[PDB]
Amino acid sequence: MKSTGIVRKVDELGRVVIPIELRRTLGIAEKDALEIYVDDEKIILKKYKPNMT
Amino acid sequence: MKSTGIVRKVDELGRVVIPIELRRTLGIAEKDALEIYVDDEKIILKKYKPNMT
Repeated sequence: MKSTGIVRKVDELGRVVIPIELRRTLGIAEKDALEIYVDDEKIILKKYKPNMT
Repeated sequence: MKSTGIVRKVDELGRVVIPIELRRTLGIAEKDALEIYVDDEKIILKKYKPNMT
């Protein structure tokens, strides 16, 4: 499990329903955060750094 | 406008609220679709191909 090549809708408020399977791949969650970047034209979602002090 | 290095929550249903600004950058919308992939450990959101026959 990795790249799916799978499209999703951005829902309504601007939240893209990132499939549970994918966020399972990165081991993120809904209450989790994603550190988003963009490579010129494309979006890069990393999982938020789980650094809790 | 491009990479922000900006984190967002995955909401509740599994939809990450991708900031309006970012989707403003890639020319997407909330009714739009995003062709999501993953590079080993990270998520890659491209905007869905606007090819409408």
